[PDB]
Amino acid sequence: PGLFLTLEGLDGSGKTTQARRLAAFLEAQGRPVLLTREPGGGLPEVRSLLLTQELSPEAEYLLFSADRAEHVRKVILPGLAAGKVVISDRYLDSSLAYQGYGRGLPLPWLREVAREATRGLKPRLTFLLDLPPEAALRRVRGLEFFRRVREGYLALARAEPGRFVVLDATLPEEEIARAIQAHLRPLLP
Amino acid sequence: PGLFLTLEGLDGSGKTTQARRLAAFLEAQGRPVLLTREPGGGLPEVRSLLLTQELSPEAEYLLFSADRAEHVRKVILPGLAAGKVVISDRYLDSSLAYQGYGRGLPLPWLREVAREATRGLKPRLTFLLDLPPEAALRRVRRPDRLEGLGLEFFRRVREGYLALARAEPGRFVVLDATLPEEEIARAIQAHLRPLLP
Ligand SMILES: Nc1ncnc2c1ncn2[C@@H]1O[C@H](COP(=O)(O)OP(=O)(O)OP(=O)(O)O)[C@@H](O)[C@H]1O
Ligand SMILES: [Cl-]
Ligand SMILES: [Cl-]
Ligand SMILES: [Cl-]
Ligand SMILES: [Cl-]
Ligand SMILES: [Cl-]
Ligand SMILES: [Mg+2]
Ligand SMILES: [Mg+2]
Ligand SMILES: [Mg+2]
Repeated sequence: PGLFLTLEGLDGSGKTTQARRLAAFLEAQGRPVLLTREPGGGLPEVRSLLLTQELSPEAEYLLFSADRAEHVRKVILPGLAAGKVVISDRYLDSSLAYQGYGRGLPLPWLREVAREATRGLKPRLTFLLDLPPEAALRRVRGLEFFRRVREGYLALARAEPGRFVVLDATLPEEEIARAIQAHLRPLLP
Repeated sequence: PGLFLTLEGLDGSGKTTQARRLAAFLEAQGRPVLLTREPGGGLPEVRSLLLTQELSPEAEYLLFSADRAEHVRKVILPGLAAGKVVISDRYLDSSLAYQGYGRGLPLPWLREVAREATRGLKPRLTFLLDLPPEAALRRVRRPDRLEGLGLEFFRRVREGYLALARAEPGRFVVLDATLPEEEIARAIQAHLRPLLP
């Protein structure tokens, strides 16, 4: 039993908003739900090292992967074992987009590290809230970096189009929330 | 038991090619398959009746519905009951796009008629092979039932499909039909991986 779902996208794309909308929707149907996030979901103390004095991208990813390893084993898998819909605000795909396409780290190395960290656990669906960097920076707070990240997410979507549900994040919140519920309707329970 | 899949788009979009390709893939993996199509899957002779002097759109839809009524009861539902993957080249969305948005018949009437014709049966997934109608028209000639229709007809049909996709985004899997044939076959395969099983 259980159903693992993730929300993905740039900063200010609406991940947390749609994650909370989905949680409350499933909760209103009386379904068990575990809303979680990355980083912090497995090892909460890793979030302090995110805001650390000029941390290298390789070390940053390995901290993410340590947290994600603990997140999978002690929170997500038990949640799935208990029949919950586990929704994670960010997952592996965040690291692949930001570290791989954004910062430039080799993808085979990232996937090699992730293979044992994640225990092979892929989301059943991943909802990619896609919008341009210019719109993303207006929502949340160089644009060349976020352009590579955006293209990375689409490259990952192109590689796994069954898993990735690509949605226009500039659409209204209701229209996006209604669409996410439509993609999940047949998967429940 | 069973899994009901449909493919949609303009003729020349590649939905026929991909429908045939999907069936061979499932046959190759030892999965029972029923490849079918509309118009003709229920009542073959309806294809001939669609070529009539100056057939009205109301009669035309009702011929499609009579055909589809029989297609659901005689072919699809028996197929699904037996555990088969039923692949239909065109289903109800074709009538909605071509006779609704194209010819201009009211959508509420079409959906009310379809409710008993289809027995409420919706496919688990519908693969829409989307492309511009100018691109579709250049690839293959239109079927004889659609003879003497301008570019603006097929634009309304193209946009009608996309409107249906917005209303049912879970069911519809919209694909770019200007991509390579292998890439579209790979994408259709990937969407069906967790459903087959
Ligand atoms: N569909 C929408 N249309 C317009 N604005 C939206 C929409 N969805 C969310 N927002 C707004 O955009 C901002 C970003 O939302 P949210 O924090 O959920 O994105 P996020 O991806 O979680 O950001 P971060 O990655 O920084 O945590 C918020 O102020 C929110 O109100
Ligand atoms: Cl996939
Ligand atoms: Cl075709
Ligand atoms: Cl339908
Ligand atoms: Cl072309
Ligand atoms: Cl839907
Ligand atoms: Mg957030
Ligand atoms: Mg990372
Ligand atoms: Mg789609």
